[PDB]
Amino acid sequence: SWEVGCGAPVPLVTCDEQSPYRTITGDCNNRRSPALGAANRALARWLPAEYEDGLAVPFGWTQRKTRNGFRVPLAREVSNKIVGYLDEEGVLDQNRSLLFMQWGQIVDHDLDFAPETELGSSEHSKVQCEEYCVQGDECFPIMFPKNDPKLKTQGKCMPFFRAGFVCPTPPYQSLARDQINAVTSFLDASLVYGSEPSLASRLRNLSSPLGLMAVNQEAWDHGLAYPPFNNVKPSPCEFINTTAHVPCFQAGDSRASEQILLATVHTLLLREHNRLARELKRLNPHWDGEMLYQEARKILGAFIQIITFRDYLPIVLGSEMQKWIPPYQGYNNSVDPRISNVFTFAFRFGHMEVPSTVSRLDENYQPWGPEAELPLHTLFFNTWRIIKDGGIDPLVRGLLAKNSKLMNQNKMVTSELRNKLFQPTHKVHGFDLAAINLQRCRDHGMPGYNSWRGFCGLSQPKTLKGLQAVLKNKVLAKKLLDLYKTPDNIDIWIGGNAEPMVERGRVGPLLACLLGRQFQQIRDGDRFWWENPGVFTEKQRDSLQKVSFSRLICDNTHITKVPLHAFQANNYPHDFVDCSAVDKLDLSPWASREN
Ligand code: HEM
Ligand SMILES: *[C@@H]1O[C@H](CO)[C@@H](O[C@@H]2O[C@H](CO)[C@@H](O[C@@H]3O[C@H](CO)[C@@H](O)[C@H](O)[C@@H]3O)[C@H](O)[C@H]2NC(C)=O)[C@H](O)[C@H]1NC(C)=O
Ligand SMILES: *[C@@H]1O[C@H](CO)[C@@H](O[C@@H]2O[C@H](CO)[C@@H](O[C@H]3O[C@H](CO)[C@@H](O)[C@H](O)[C@@H]3O)[C@H](O)[C@H]2NC(C)=O)[C@H](O)[C@H]1NC(C)=O
Ligand SMILES: *[C@@H]1O[C@H](CO)[C@@H](O[C@@H]2O[C@H](CO)[C@@H](O[C@H]3O[C@H](CO)[C@@H](O)[C@H](O)[C@@H]3O)[C@H](O)[C@H]2NC(C)=O)[C@H](O)[C@H]1NC(C)=O
Ligand SMILES: *[C@@H]1O[C@H](CO)[C@@H](O[C@@H]2O[C@H](CO)[C@@H](O)[C@H](O)[C@H]2NC(C)=O)[C@H](O)[C@H]1NC(C)=O
Ligand SMILES: [C-]#N
Ligand SMILES: [Ca+2]
Repeated sequence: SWEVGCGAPVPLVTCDEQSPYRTITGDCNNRRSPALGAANRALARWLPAEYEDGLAVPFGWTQRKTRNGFRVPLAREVSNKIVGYLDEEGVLDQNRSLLFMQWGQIVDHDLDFAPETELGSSEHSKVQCEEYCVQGDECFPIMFPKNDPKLKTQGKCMPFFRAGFVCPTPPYQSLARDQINAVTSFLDASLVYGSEPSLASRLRNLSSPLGLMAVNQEAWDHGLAYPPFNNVKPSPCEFINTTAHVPCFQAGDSRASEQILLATVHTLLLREHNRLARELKRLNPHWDGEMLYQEARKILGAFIQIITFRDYLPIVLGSEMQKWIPPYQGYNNSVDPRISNVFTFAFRFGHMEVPSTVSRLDENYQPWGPEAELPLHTLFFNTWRIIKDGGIDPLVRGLLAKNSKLMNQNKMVTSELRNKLFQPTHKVHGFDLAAINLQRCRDHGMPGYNSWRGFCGLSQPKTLKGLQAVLKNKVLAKKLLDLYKTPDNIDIWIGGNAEPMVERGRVGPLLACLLGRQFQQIRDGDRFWWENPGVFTEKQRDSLQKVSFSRLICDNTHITKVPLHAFQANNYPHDFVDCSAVDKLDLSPWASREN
């Protein structure tokens, strides 16, 4: 190998060596190798990268270099033929709430973020990219196929910028391109607290010695807190309604305001820190602000870990759950906690669970107002609909009482995401999440379908007949092969999402393997995992074993009626109990007695 340690924005310091608290940047978790699982280091590679030139050029770039003897199909054309649909009826998951979709995004956001290439302050590369569709350095456009309706109304392409990478950001030399993971690999509530030391601090309320996160001073939700507004200008959130002037929320992760529902759960999570922190001060008046912030943070992260492994995954992974994530046996420091490149695509199965509309519901779970149900595309970077239109309570009720979208081979991604997506950089609601994903697999140098199937010890189909057998679907196998010419060339995101679901789960065998592996690792390789002896006392684990998203809603909103099991589909009122029937989190084991 080469350069066993390139170095970018990699920040400050070394290990306090005997500290009970995680670091913000994720350093110092693993003792032999401190930077393992830290922020803005390279995404790991479970398989060697596959570029057109085996270094950094994407497949599909040079529009005459094949991939295994054949041209790769335009990303947007796969989108038009495989991924799209029109009829929104019958599309809802009969046994998953909207919350199931939404939690996956929160988990995702905690684990991985590959930023796009900036170099774009007082610049005209973006011009050459947006206006003239010129493939360039970082400009890797998504061209419109023949007779694409967006040709007549939008342009010749969608702008798309290549991901950031390790050594510098001025590009082409020495090794194979690795993309950066700007967040911590551990499931450590980093989307709440930040992954960089500076932001983590701007996010804190340092005026009082109470250990609270900072809250919004312009606006309130019936006495309950909101995230502070980001004041960076211009703002995507101001743009979608300049008459309302409501900026984006400012949280631990940059993408917090990407859509009304994500911002909602971010608020919920911010409110829980503050609750915990003033609760921990009651039991322990002697504790200073740093200890409050820290002890709060630590419990919140365990909560994320608990909700995610106890309730989330067993219903994503299905019967494959035990195969890939067997019972915890303790911290193992040989295990690589880093997030792999292919995971950042494997976890995008969520994009196909996103439904076309969002609802607000009153205290009886009935439509809340004249426009209770809104098209999803009007809610990207939309914080005015929270601050200036009813608060989070109506949205939270929707999360519990509505269904997610079910992954359908004939109905893959809704048109709200497939044609009408909004991007912060640009001005139109005209982007394509499905095209963008496929273009990104290429950008990140993803190996193909069969190569990942092989990685997970699965049959590698070579012919139509064999692809039909894997996909249990003659027509999708045909459509897939007319475009790719061979299964070896099938991009991973779509390949893995076309497969039939595993019994009692929401992803197929390949994805269950890819997600299974990663989650198993981020668990076993985390020294601060909640079940690791010595991180929490027996009394604290026993008590944390009782948390549930249902209680989180009770203690942080004015929703008084919630389901016991929030992730599955629940009907009102049969399935909703009063908040008093929901176990509390008992904070007594945190009471620190002096002498
Ligand atoms: C309406 C809801 C959602 C919207 C509007 C949305 C939008 C987006 C956008 C614009 C990107 C950037 C893609 C790129 O430039 O490469 C993205 C990436 C991504 N999405 Fe989503 N998304 C949504 C829900 C979800 C859900 C529910 C999940 C998972 C369960 C998910 C998983 C991911 C992942 C893993 C990435 C890449 C993260 C990384 O860079 O490491 N998304 N999404
Ligand atoms: C941009 O945001 C503003 C909100 O700041 C939106 O204007 C709002 O429009 C609605 C009706 O179109 C107004 O509600 C009306 O009044 C009462 C509500 O108390 C209701 O009984 C009526 O039936 C009616 O719906 C709302 O007050 C108004 N807000 C203000 C203060 O102007 C506007 O819709 C947004 N525009 C865009 C471009 O989306
Ligand atoms: C909708 O999804 C629900 C969430 O998975 C699901 O509830 C699940 O029900 C099964 C019942 O078989 C439980 O599985 C366990 O059942 C017994 C224990 O009583 C054992 O013999 C089994 O080996 C197994 O461990 C799950 O615990 C339960 N899942 C959760 C997380 O609550 C519903 O069945 C689904 N509803 C419909 C109508 O399909
Ligand atoms: C940092 O923490 C501070 C202490 O908790 C907090 O100060 C508190 O702010 C609230 C609201 O600004 C004030 O309480 C009341 O103010 C008016 C009455 O003047 C009422 O209308 C409100 O409903 C509210 O109850 C408190 O006076 C104040 N507490 C203390 C001890 O000074 C800050 O808000 C926090 N700063 C940030 C940026 O989050
Ligand atoms: C920690 O996890 C590692 C990595 O999975 C395990 O190491 C295995 O150990 C065996 C010998 O006991 C080797 O043959 C393998 O190379 C390792 N497995 C693989 C495929 O990596 C180990 O089981 C774990 N250690 C403890 C103490 O639990
Ligand atoms: C994810 N967005
Ligand atoms: Ca994290």
